[PDB]
Amino acid sequence: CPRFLKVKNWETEVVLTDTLHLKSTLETGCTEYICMGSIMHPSPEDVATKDQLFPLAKEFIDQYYSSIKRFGSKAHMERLEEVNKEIDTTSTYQLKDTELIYGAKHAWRNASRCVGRIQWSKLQVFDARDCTTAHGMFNYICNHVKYATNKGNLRSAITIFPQRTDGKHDFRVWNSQLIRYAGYKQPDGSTLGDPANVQFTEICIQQGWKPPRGRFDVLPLLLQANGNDPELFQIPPELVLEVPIRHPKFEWFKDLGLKWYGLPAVSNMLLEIGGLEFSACPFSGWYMGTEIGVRDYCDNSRYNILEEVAKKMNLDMRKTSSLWKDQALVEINIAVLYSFQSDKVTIVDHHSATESFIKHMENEYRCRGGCPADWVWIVPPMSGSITPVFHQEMLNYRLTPSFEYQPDPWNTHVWK
Amino acid sequence: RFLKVKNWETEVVLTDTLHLKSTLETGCTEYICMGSIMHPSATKDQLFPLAKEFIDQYYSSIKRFGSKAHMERLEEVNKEIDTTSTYQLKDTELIYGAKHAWRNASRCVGRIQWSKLQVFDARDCTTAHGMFNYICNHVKYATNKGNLRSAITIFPQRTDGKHDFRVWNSQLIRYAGYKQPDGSTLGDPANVQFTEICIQQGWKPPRGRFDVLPLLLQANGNDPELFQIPPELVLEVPIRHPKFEWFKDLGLKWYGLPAVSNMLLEIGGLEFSACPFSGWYMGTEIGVRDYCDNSRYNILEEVAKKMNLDMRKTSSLWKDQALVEINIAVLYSFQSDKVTIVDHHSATESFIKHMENEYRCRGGCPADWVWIVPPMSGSITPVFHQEMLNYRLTPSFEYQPDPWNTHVW
Ligand code: HEM
Ligand code: HEM
Ligand SMILES: CCc1cc(CNC)cc(OCc2ccc3ccc(N)nc3c2)c1
Ligand SMILES: CCc1cc(CNC)cc(OCc2ccc3ccc(N)nc3c2)c1
Ligand SMILES: C[C@H](O)[C@H](O)[C@H]1CNc2nc(N)[nH]c(=O)c2N1
Ligand SMILES: C[C@H](O)[C@H](O)[C@H]1CNc2nc(N)[nH]c(=O)c2N1
Ligand SMILES: [Zn+2]
Repeated sequence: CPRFLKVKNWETEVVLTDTLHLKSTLETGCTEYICMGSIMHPSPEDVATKDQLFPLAKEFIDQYYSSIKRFGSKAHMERLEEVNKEIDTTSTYQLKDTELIYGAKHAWRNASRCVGRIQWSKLQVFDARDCTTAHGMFNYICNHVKYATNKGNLRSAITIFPQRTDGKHDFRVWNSQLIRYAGYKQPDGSTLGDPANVQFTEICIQQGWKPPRGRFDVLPLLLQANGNDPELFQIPPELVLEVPIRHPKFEWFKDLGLKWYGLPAVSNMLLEIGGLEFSACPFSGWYMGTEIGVRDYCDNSRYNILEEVAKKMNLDMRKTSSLWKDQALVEINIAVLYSFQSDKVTIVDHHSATESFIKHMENEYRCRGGCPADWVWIVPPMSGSITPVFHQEMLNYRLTPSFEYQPDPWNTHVWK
Repeated sequence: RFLKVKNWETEVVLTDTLHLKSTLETGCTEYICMGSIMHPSATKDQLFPLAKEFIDQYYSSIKRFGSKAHMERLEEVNKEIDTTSTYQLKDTELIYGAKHAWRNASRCVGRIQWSKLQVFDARDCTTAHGMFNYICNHVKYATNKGNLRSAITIFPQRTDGKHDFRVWNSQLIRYAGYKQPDGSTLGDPANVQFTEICIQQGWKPPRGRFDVLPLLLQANGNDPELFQIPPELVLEVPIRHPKFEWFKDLGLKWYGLPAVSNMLLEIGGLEFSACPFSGWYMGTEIGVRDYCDNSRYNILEEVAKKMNLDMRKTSSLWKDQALVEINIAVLYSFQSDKVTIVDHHSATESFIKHMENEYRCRGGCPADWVWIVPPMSGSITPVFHQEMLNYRLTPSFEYQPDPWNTHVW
């Protein structure tokens, strides 16, 4: 690799130099002969060995004391030694509260696919490593939801449960997000609610959940503690902020009966810190409008409302080149933004978000020597080229600590 | 190893074997992806193997791989490189190579058309007057009174590098751009530099919003020369809107024929520094990028004003609304004037079908998601949800430096 990699913005001519890539840790999937930049997941029940864990821990510890300007200090060398003794006698080790907080914040700072990272340092970290039961997990998650929601003034947060040990005692949240709507396949092949969540719903129903079988039913939490069978809990409905979707100009838009929930809370990723694995680490921010307005609502295999909206807009839907789809899409996204703002629930539009991300990325290049970014994900799902990120060259690479994908728990769980 | 790509909307999974045949680098490494970098990073000795590879895949394409004809061709090519340090492509080879440069263009969403390409062989050309003749004929043929036909014109190959043929225009047809005293730009800001060179070389500029630039043509490494395309060969479309009657009062128009003239065609180790090619427009090329890029004609604000939209807050999505209307106008204008054009829904749709074709008949299809996905309405087109492998096959179209940066007068 070269020491200096340069990226250009083609709209502003601004050029930035990246050195942070030298710190890259794992593989991207690309080679010199092929690029897998548009593959969603470019790639066993066993855990890190002693010898594998030593250098990963030391790497993170080094980076931590380096961040607080105490590199090579007595406390640094002592912490190294303590960590080394712990690994050597227990095959694992425990993070200090400060190290945990630093690690969580940096996994977010390092998330190449996140357009919201200007916020990374303002993450509230809830330490749930004392948790031992699913009831306890439920307590922590509820407290998380209430804090994060803040009566609509959303605050970003992460709750972190005990790290993996032997891989047979994992903590998992089986939900893909803390709050999602149920999806139900009908005998006639149609889907009620959210087609994205049909499989998870069927699992909940199997596990005992009695479904309301409506259009927007909040799923229960399915929580696994210490590798035991997962348990169902209903989130107190008052903890679940929702926004009915209406439109500034089209009075009929409310008649569509759409709503969405305020808190986006991904709960199925793995947080890796210093070689330690936190398989349950629900985190939440707030929405960019297109997440709801374009993807959740207008994806074909989601709520797929474009046609019904375009019909009420009395658009000519017979030719594609009338751009009836594009026209309808804009009005839906206007509605989503308008309804959140009206209800004073935090949300950010794709223009503001991408403009803040360019400012963030620049600052990162200046103060950090780079900012990994996944263009394929950073560019919004509509209006791409009228946002500043479209024209921005980016380098993608993996820094640690990081959020990682992990397989769905029902696929691996040994049922007791 | 065999690689799979998945469409997350349809769950269709295709298997790539074709990438195994690439040899050119993409710019990525195992540790760092550069998929969003616009431009990443001969001798007798080097030339023959490149030639061999091309001849090999040519005779393979006509199911005569290892034939007496094939062997004699290799030998003929070896002898020729020996006695001349280069070689000449057969007419068949030229046409094959040009179609496959298009076929291999990872960033082109229009490649379902790849084998319908009219190839004009201009390798006998010697002077800029000759290039001008060939280019007028190309333009006339490709334009076809609005029923556009894909075409490429191939001028003589690079020899010593001191004698290149170059079309200095980035496209055969483009509008001039002018740096104004007050500081602003009249016409196309993308072409301000090129416009200045034409003016400096003697072109008398109308100084309008849509002045068609002259051809600036360089033959055999000599100073480039100026030519006016006969106006009757330049097909243009006034942009109007099917609902907004005031839209025509914006005085917008564009040309029908998109004809990229600054790329380099490489075939079997040979480099064709002048190879203007044309097809037809996808509406967003004009309606989104040409018209609404901040650094281009930049008309979003004017349109939104006429639509009387609230422009005080960005969350009103006034930009997004205006953008769709401009693109409705562009498609509607071309279609009313019967000038070939494709919308991004239909084009991306075709491209998915084309991928399936290619995976089936060829074992893959190199594709650059960053370029294939349209500059608006990404996820409501099928390509958004389509995983793509990008890799570099040859024959190819490559970037090359602008010749004023290189030329000695
Ligand atoms: C605070 C406001 C935030 C905004 C506006 C935001 C925005 C986004 C958006 C729009 C995406 C793409 C979503 C998609 O297309 O599915 C994303 C991805 C992501 N974000 Fe953020 N985010 C925020 C907070 C956070 C926080 C607090 C974390 C972690 C602590 C985080 C970590 C991630 C990760 C790991 C991804 C990629 C996940 C994947 O690859 O599937 N984000 N973000
Ligand atoms: C026939 C109808 C065609 C359509 C609808 C079409 C469409 C497109 C579009 C929309 C782009 C992106 C351009 C941009 O964003 O600036 C593109 C790129 C490209 N096309 Fe096609 N195209 C067509 C024909 C052709 C032909 C005839 C050739 C060559 C023989 C060709 C070769 C290329 C190449 C090399 C690029 C990428 C240029 C670069 O990397 O900068 N295309 N095409
Ligand atoms: C593969 C698992 C997956 C798929 C998808 C598909 N997106 C439509 C999204 C995934 O995560 C998406 C994500 C992650 C973190 C976020 C934080 C804040 C926010 N507003 N949105 C987020 C959205 C994960
Ligand atoms: C990187 C150099 C470059 C930049 C840009 C900027 N796009 C707005 C476009 C470039 O080529 C753009 C191109 C090439 C071939 C085409 C063939 C047919 C067609 N309709 N459009 C094309 C468009 C090259
Ligand atoms: C930075 C980025 O690579 C650059 O802006 C690209 C993005 N995608 C594109 N896609 C197309 N079709 N055409 C372009 O010019 C670009 N520009
Ligand atoms: C095939 C492609 O990688 C996939 O559809 C990606 C494209 N870009 C995306 N970008 C974001 N922000 N979110 C997504 O889910 C996706 N999906
Ligand atoms: Zn790559």
